Amino acid sequence: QPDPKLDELNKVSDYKSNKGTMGNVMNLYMSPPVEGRGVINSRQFLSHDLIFPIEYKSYNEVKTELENTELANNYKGKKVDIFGVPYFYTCIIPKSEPFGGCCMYGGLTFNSSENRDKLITVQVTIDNRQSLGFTITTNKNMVTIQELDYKARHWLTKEKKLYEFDGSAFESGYIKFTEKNNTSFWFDLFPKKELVPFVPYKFLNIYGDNKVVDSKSIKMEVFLNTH
Repeated sequence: QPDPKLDELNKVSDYKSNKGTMGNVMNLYMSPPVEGRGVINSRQFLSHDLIFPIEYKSYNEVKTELENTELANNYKGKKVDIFGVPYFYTCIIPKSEPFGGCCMYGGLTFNSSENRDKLITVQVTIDNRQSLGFTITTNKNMVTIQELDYKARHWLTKEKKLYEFDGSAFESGYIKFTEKNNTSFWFDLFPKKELVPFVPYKFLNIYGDNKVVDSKSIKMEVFLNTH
């Protein structure tokens, strides 16, 4: 909050104009997410990040960065589950011994006795005229905003061309979350025109706060504007 005005949202046309490739963002939301159940961090690089012995594609470790040290300590040494959007460009993970790797922001929740999936109906509104909707699922009662956001954008990218290689079927837009206590916040769905080359730690850092909500009550709304 408060809801943004058309003028303050990042523009798709402006990214291409600056020689930016929307495909970099498309790849983040179309590629599989890091997913793990019941794991404990093996070590740390910085005091506000945690390295996990979790496998992702050809990687055997994953480093997730948290907004600050206090947030990190809350999960450190504890058995947790992981769900996040990974990146490799600019990802630096020093070996435990004495380089390249897989990185991400937040995405942590505490591991418990797995138990019925929850379905969430994501509300989509285009140019305040057309209404659409789809559903996403998670087994977690307490789920990160990141898990929900990825699943939402993944569907919109695959089904509605939210992100294309050189643009979008839209010009601007944002996703809004509203919790049970009526509090809300949003995310601009597109990259700042200044982000060229695409630097993942300046786009995905919105997940560093590792915000966690109740999947059974959370509300999700997407607003998109055509050209």
